[PDB]
This record gives sequence, structure tokens and C-alpha cells, in this order.
Amino acid sequence: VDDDDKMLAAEAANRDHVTRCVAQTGGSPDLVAHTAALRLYLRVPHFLTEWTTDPDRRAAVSRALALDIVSMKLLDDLMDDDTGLDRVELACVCLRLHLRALHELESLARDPKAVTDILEQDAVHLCGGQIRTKRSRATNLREWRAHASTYGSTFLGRYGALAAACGGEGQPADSVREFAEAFAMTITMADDLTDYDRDGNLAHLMRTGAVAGQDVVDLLEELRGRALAAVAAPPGAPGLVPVVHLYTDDVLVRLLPRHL
Amino acid sequence: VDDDDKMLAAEAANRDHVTRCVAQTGGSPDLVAHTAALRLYLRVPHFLTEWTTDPDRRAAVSRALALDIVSMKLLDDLMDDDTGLDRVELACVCLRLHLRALHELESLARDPKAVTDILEQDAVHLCGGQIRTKRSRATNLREWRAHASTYGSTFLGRYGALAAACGGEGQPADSVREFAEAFAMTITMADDLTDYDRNGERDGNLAHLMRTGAVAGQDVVDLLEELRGRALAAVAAPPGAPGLVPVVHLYTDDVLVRLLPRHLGEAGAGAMATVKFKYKGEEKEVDISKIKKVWRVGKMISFTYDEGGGKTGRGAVSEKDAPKELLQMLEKQ
Repeated sequence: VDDDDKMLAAEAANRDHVTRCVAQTGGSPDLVAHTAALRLYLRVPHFLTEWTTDPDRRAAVSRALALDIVSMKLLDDLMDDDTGLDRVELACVCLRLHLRALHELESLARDPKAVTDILEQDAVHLCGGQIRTKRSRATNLREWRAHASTYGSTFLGRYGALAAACGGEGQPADSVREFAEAFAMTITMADDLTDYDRDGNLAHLMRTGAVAGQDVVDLLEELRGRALAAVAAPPGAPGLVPVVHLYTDDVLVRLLPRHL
Repeated sequence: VDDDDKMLAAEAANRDHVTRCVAQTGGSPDLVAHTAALRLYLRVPHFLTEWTTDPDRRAAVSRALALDIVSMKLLDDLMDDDTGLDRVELACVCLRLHLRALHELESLARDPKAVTDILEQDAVHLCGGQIRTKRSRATNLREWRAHASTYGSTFLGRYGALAAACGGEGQPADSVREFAEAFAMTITMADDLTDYDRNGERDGNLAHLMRTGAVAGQDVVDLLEELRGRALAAVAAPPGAPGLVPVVHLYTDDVLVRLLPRHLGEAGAGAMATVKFKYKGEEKEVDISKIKKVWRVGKMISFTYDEGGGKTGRGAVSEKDAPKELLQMLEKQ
């Protein structure tokens, strides 16, 4: 029973918890399936809970985070209106998943108040951030990274902080968040360079020559370094070291050559 | 500074808290103006907090409720997507207002879990309820009422419970939510009978079912009188919110007097009234519609009526056996 076996079971359990929840509140098969197809979004709560030593607590925080992350993904589907999904379903299941997550997270938190503290603290940075992102599109790496710091880093940073708040004492909360913010930007770049083929896209700027390949490599190496430092803070999440390498190397080896 | 002046001030203070909070998140002026226009959504929290004795707590709860009610209104605008407002602003301001409401309410709650408990308890009823409302359009009053009890009654009942949970001591939790649920249905009928023309709404719409013939006017009156009675009962429960009695009457009577007649017509209030009397030895009954002239002689009401053809009828009844309709023609003749 290695780390891959824990990750795979966590991912399956998060998926089942989300799909049961979407189904019982009236989600159509198409909306249930859409939800089941959010692979990395169902998997990333396992990474965020790597510092949680009680295996029962860890599975309960992981699936609570999966409900809210999926909820925020459906809200994001609702603002783009481009899935061909029923907007009533999208909106109603979005609210249902989010309210369940609030309840599951508040019942695991040392201090239930800490859930609403973390969600309010940078709500304006996150929500005002997403508005500015979709208004003025990026024209160089500086602007791309600034925007990806909100809908990517601040977005996962919050779930990092929530995993530390509900994962039992001792967790180095600042390092969990630091990990989430660095990892989020690696996978946001990945998504950008995948979702070009599938206007402020890093892929487009790379291909037009507004952004240079070596700069993207340097950012990825900076984010790798930031993620490795965060998981070496005491106590430490050594399990995340191969994870940081896997997602970073994948952008360098498989995705960068598609745009250069 | 009586109850009408407190109620205006509370809406204006909720409006200020909500519009500032929308502007600070990067909501455009149009979206700020949209939330400012939600007058009843902004006032309703004043009704829900009427039982709160400490006025600094009252104003805090009231504005925190306004934040989440408006947020959920933005979510609704985002699912219909017909406002012309930017979808990204609606979603991001929706989330932001909601997260600020959770923080403010959790700061005032007796229990740290009470807010998320109330929001979770009937989340499936509310969320699955709204899905089925748009999935399967109501074709009669029973169906209209069952749909309306989720996105109206359950919707506001939750803010009722949160007002009680966040409103310190002397809150009859069950009665506050009872009032919210009955009042929400009164308000939801008013919206349907209004938004028929304001929004051009047809499928599942109560005004359409009334005009179509699918729902009878008298059944609508009875439901309004039931919701009035339910709301009056809730605000009479000790320690009482007597300030809410004229508010219940105002909204119910407005549906009865102003909106109903636009969908019923000549006389949509049930059966045509009659006058019973004896005349030349026979039992007689005439419809108010056939009564020509009507006048008073002591306690007696004397009158003529169209008997069919050119023939004119004659009668006199005691004022004790006169229908209100005949006595009204007395006053207006």
C-alpha cells in the first residue's frame, strides 16, 4: 500500500461523495458525469491533507474540500455559460455542494469560526481578482502570473488554510498554504497549455512570441522550489516531493514543446 | 422615528452595507444599481429581526441577512441570465456577499455551528425544490403552492431561523420562521401576479393559471387569508412582534385589492351575491347584477330589479338580511 494507492482511493472516495451529493439534490446524469470528470479538482484535496496523520480525519477533510472545490468549479461553469448544461441545475447543485462543505468543514474545525474567517479574509482579493482577470487579458508573463495568483494561487491557498484548520493541531498552516499557492500556479499553467487546443492564454502568448519559453521554464522552476521548501517546513510532508516533481516535469517535458 | 421611519432607515442602512460591499469587490455601477433596486429584499431583514431587543445587534443581523438574500438573488439572476448584467460580476459579487454574510452571522450566533446547521438542514429541499420548479411547470394551485413552498417559504424560513439564531435572547425561533414562511408565500404570489406583465412570464405562473382557467380566484383568496392568518398567529406568539401586524395586512390586502382584479375581471371573488326575500307569497332570490334602484326606510332596505324583459321587480328586506353588496349600492345611490 504505497502513496499512489492512498491517492487513488482518496480520489475515488471524493468523486463518490460529490456524485452522491449531486444526484440526491436533483442533478441530471449529464451534470453528475461532468462532476465525476473533474479529475485533478477531486485529487488535489488529497495533496492538501498530506499533513493530516489521523486517516479517518484526513478522508473526511479531503471529501469536504472536494465538495467546495467542485461547487466553485460549477459557479465558474455558470459564469462562462459554455458547457451546454442546464443553468438551473448548475446553480442549485453549486449551492447544495457548498453548503454541505461548510457543514462538513465546520464539524471538523478546532474552531468552527475559522472556516468563515479563511473564506472572508481574502474573499475580495479572490472575487475582485476574477473580475479583473476576465476584463483585461494578459499580454506578457508578468500580467499572466498576476492574474493566475488570484483564480489559481489564492483559490487553492484558501483550501490549504482550511485543510490546516480542520486537519488537527501541529500542521504548519503557513507552509500548507504556501504549498497550495505554488502547486496551484504549476497546475494553472498546465491547464492553460492543455485548454488552448481543447485571449490572455499563456499558450497563445507563447505561440505569438509575447512570452519566451525560457521565462516559462524559470517560473516553473521557481514554483517547484517554492513547493519543495513549503513541504520541508516542520513537521514536513515528504509524500508531496514526488507530486511537485510529477506535475512540474509534465509541464516542461509534455506541454511546453506543444507551444515552442 | 416611529415604526415606518425605523423600517425605511433599516432598508437604507442595508442598501448602504450591500452597495458598498458590491462596489469594494469590483461590481460595476449597473450591478450596484441592480442591488440598490432590490427594495423588499433589503427591507425584509427588518421584519425578520423585529424580535431583537438590542438595536446594535438588530442592525448588525439585519445587514448580514441583506447580504446573503441579495447574493442568492444574484445567483438566481445568474441562472436565468436575462438581466444584461455581466455574468462574471454576478458570480463573483454573489460569492463575495455570501462569504461576508457567513462571517457576520457567525459573529452574532449563539452557537458556532448554528449558521451552517440552518443552511444545511433543508439545503436539498431548497436546491432540488428549485430544480423541480423549472423542470415541471405547475398546472394547478396545489402544484403552484408545493413549488412556491421551496423557493419562497423555505428560502425565507432559513433567514427567519438565522435571525432567531443571531438575535440574542427572547427569540421564539419557531414563530420567527413561521412568519417568514407564510409572508414569503404572500410576497411570491404578488411577484407572480406582477411579473406576468413586468417580465412577460407564462409557464408555471399563477396569473397565467388564473387567466387560463387552471386555478379559480376564490381558491387564491382563501390561500391569501390562510397565509395572513398563519403570519398573524406567528407574530402574536410571546414575547410578540406586534409591529408586524400592519405589515402582514398591507401585503395581503395589496394582493387582494390591487393585483387579483387584473387577472379575474368583472367579479373574480367567488359566487355572484344574492338577495333573499318573500314577495306575493313566493320565495325569491335576485343576483346583485339585476338590482336597479335601492333606498332606506328605517331598518328596511327597499329596491327594484330587472325581472326579465321590460318587467321590473320589487322587494324590501331588513338591513340584517341584506348582503354587503346591496348595502354598498345604498351608500353609492
